[PDB]
Amino acid sequence: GSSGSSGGSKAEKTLGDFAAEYAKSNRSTCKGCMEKIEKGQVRLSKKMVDPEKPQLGMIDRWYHPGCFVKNREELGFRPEYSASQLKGFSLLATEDKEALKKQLPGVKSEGKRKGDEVDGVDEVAKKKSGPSSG
Ligand SMILES: [Zn+2]
Repeated sequence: GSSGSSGGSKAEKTLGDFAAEYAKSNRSTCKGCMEKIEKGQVRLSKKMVDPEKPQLGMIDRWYHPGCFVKNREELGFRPEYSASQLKGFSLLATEDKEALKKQLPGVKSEGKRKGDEVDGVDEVAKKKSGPSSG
């Protein structure tokens, strides 16, 4: 016996599958990092079916705002959808809102980048130690 979700939402231009709101309780746990979700800390959910538990079917998971971004592609979040389109965002506080906008700029062509690394640059003999045998 657990209080179920009331069937009666008011939205016209909002995405259902995607919803964001304050973590009412610290019961749920993220799967991207496998870490409990501290109460109060903003959180989001995505309507999808668990591959490990097909019996349940259409379920609702939860992932920290930071995980939602990193796994924005893996989860299946297209650029056509922004943070302002997250059920609840509008309700959230401006301060928090911007926090999500700065993370999910919506449409943007972001590409991977590479830097540099050491090749060797070995020098003449120097003072060092050595392993031991048996
Ligand atoms: Zn997480």
